[PDB]
Parts: sequence; structure tokens; C-alpha cells
Amino acid sequence: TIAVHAGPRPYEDQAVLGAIRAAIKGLQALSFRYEGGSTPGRTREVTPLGVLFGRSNYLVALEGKGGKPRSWRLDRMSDLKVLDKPAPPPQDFSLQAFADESFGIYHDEIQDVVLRIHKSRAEDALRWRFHATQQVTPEADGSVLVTFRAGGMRELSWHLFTWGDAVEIVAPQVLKDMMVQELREAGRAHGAW
Amino acid sequence: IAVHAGPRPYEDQAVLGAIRAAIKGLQALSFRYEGGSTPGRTREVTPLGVLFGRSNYLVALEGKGGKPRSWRLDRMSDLKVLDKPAPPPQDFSLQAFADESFGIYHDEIQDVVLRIHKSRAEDALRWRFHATQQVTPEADGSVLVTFRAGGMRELSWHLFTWGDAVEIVAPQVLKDMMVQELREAGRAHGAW
DNA sequence: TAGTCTACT
Repeated sequence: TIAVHAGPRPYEDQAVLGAIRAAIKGLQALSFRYEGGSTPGRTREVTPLGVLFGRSNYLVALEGKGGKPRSWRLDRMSDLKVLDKPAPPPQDFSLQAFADESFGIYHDEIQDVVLRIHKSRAEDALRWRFHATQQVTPEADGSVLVTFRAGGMRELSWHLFTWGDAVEIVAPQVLKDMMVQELREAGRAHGAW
Repeated sequence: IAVHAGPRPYEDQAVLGAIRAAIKGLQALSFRYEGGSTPGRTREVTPLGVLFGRSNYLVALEGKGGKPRSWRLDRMSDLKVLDKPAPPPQDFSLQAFADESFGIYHDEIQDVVLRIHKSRAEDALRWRFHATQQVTPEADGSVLVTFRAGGMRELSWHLFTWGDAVEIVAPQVLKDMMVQELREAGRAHGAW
């Protein structure tokens, strides 16, 4: 290996990733049993397109000809088979575009987020991708205003924790409340207050 | 072929591509580096790999018997793949280098002990905190998790995402780190 | 927590 992603992650089945990689390399179809969705236990045949890594891992793939790309949980897939069948990917397809535009459900209300990053971290703010669609505005005093529209306030508050005292939550109020809730939960657990 | 979710720095594929070409060709790499003791200065290194996380980093050594260091990609400029060999150490493992820390930062390696509440025990069994992880179920349904790594500040950031379901058992420096990071954020955000 | 530099959180 010459590139490594540092840090914690879900355990991954290497044989599953291996079959996915082999199918993509071969421009071949991939089949698997899927314990989930509409029809659990059914064998699915897909054009594999790539993998999304995160707190959970997903295969990105089209089912059927003309099918739209979907995400499938790796840890719900079994019985992977690399098929003797061609499956060339669409020329148009962008995995990152997929990850932004057609991936990720919010189960909380979407908010207009406004963050002010203190000038001591303005460097990091100006190179940071909070969201595929964000606006970053340097301000007179050296601070940086970051705005984007998104749900996921709890996960966002977890990320904001890594900026320490250098981020001010300007809006929305629910994000301020979330950040206090998560801080109070951990602060009580660990004896901070 | 792979995309990682969540906030991240923007990526320069031109820089990443130069680095990968130097590594593949066993070639030296040169760049001006805006960090460490002599900012701006041109550095000639033996490139070893790329470490993804925090801001991106090149892992590379400099000088005779130099140990691998981490170099932030955004502090690198004037990247040149030199037409000149730069053999890597024969027994270098980039994964082993990454495994010295829970995250990026390479400081004293600690023996970490966590207790995960029963309500998240099954999640903990599915979660790879570290390559050295060992899990031990307790009779009351909690799980003890051990691993050996540096990087207690980044660990404390990760433990925040477990909320009240994680107890820090050891080391003391990790308890102190978690408390300080919480106090700093708590004061900033008016949590108490 | 909090630093040293051929480096980093």
C-alpha cells in the first residue's frame, strides 16, 4: 500500500471488497444476495460503480439496464459472485457527484447553517469542504463565514467539536441547542462539568 | 472508485498524482515546505506514501537514516518529481506507520482501555477503533475495548461521537484530554 | 491541554 486512510472505521469483509474490485476492474457484472430493501434474501445482478466509505460502507451500483445508481450496505451483502457477463459503466458517471447529489438521507429537518471560524483557524476554514455546496466569505477581522444548507445537525455538531473554541455557531438555533446537548451528554459522562 | 463521506479538505489530484508517480518510479521528490522549522525552504525527500485524514499528508523521509515524517499537502508547493532515484527503506510499512496513532498525530503510544455501555456493545463489536483492538464482553453486557496507539486528542474527538455510552478507563492522559477538549468547547458554545 | 523539529493533532 502507498495510500492509507487514518483513523477508526467499520470492520469490512475483505472478500466482499475484493469481489467488488475485481468486477469493476473486469468491467463485469456482480451478483450478491442482499439482506435488505424491498426483497431481502434475493440475488441481485448489478453494474458495480464504486464504494462509499464512512461510518457505514456501501456499494454504489446500477441494477438492470437503464437502472439508476443506488447505494447498498456492504454489511447486508452476501454470496458475491463476479459474473462472466460484461457490464460497462456509464461514461457520464461521477462517484463524488453521486455521493453528494444522490446519496445521504436526512432524518432531521434541513437547516441553513451559518458558522463563523476564528481567524486563528481561517487557513483550515478556507480549504475545508463542509458540504458539496457551501459559501465561504472572509471577513474584515480575519474570521471566515461558512454557510451551507443541510440536515444532520447531530453529526455536524460532532464534527464542530474538532474545531474546539475556534468555531461560533451563528445559526440555526437548533444547531446551537444540539451542540449544547451533545456537549452536556459527554461532559457529564467524562466528568468535565 | 472510492469516495469517503463527511467533511474533508479539498483534494489536489495534481499533487497526489505527482507523489504517486514519484513513489512508483522510486524517484526523489522536491517541494517548498511552509511548515516546521524552516518554512518556505526547498526540501528533497524520499516519498513513502500518502496518509488521508485531517488535512492531507505526504509520508516521506529526509536525509541519511531519516525516520518517516508527515508533511501537510497544503504546506507543499513547487512540487517536482526529480529524475533521480530515492530508494525507500526496505522494511518500511505505510500501514504500520499509520497504526502508530489513533489518527494522524504521532506522540507517545498509550495503552487505551474503554468500556462501552450495553446499549452500544453490538456496535462496538462491529467498529474497528484500531488495528490492535481486542474486545472483552462483560457479564453485565458492557464490553471492554483495548488498543495501543498515540493521538489522544483525535481519540477524544472520536469518543465524543459515542456520547454517554463510553467510559474512559485508561490512560489518565486520555481522561485529561477528553475533559479539556470538552471544557474548551463547552465554554465556547455556552453549554455550561 | 498547553513543547522540543527534518513532521503532524
